[PDB]
Amino acid sequence: HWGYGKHNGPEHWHKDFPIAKGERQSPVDIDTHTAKYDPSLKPLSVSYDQATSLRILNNGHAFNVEFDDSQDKAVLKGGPLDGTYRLIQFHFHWGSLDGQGSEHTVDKKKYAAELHLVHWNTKYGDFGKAVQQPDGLAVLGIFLKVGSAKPGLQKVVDVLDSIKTKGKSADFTNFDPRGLLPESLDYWTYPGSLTTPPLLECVTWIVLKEPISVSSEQVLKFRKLNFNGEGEPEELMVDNWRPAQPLKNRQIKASFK
Ligand SMILES: [Zn+2]
Repeated sequence: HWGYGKHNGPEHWHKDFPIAKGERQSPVDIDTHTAKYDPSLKPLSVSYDQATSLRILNNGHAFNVEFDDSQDKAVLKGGPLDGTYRLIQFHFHWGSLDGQGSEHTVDKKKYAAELHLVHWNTKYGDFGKAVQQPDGLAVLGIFLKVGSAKPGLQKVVDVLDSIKTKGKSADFTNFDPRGLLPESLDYWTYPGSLTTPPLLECVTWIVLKEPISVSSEQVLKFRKLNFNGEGEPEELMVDNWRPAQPLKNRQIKASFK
C-alpha cells in the first residue's frame, strides 16, 4: 500500500494516484520574498469555542483527533475563504530528527513538525462530497519548533501510549484545540491539495507564519508511535511528511505586510 518508506513513499505515489504530478499539489516551499501581501484578504476567523472532540485514532500514517462536525460547533471563516468551513479532524506530520518533519517549508526551512486542522465547506453537505470540489476543504497549517513545552498539547502526548499501533483508537473528549494556536493569525495562503493519497486538489491552504513551540520531550513521544499494527514488526512512525512540490502556476498570498 502507500506509505513513507523507500518502496512505497512519495516518489512512488504517482503510480496509483497520478494527480501526484498535477497542477496544484501540496505542500510547497513558501518563498517569503515572493509572496504578495494582499490587502483584499479579510481577517481570519477561527471559532473553536464549542468544539466537541470525540476520539483519537492511529490510522497507520499519523494520528487524528476527530470532532463532531454534525453542527457548526467549530468553524473557520474569513481570510481567503467564501463561506463556512467546519472542523472535522486535526493531525500532525513530524520527523525522525528536530531538523525535519514539516511538509511546507519557509525559505527552504524545515520545522520539526506541522499541525493540520482540516475543515470542509458546509455548502457541500459532508466531507466526502467536499473532496469532489476545488473549494471543498480548508486546512489550517501550523509549524512546530522545539523549545518550551506547549501546555495545550500535553493531553494529546499523554494518550499516545493508548494508540501506539495502526487501527487503535481512544476516547478523546473535551479537548480544546484553541490550545494549539500561536498568538498571531498572520498567514500565507495558496490553492493546493491533500498531502497524502489520494492527493485530491480540493484545498485552500492557510499556513500560519508564527510557529508554536513544543518541548523535545513532547515530540519524542510522537516518535514512539508505530506505523505497523499490533503484533507486527515495529516500524517507528517518523518522517511521515511529503516534500515540497512544484509551485507551477500559483501565487502565494500573505495576509501581512
Ligand atoms: Zn496533513
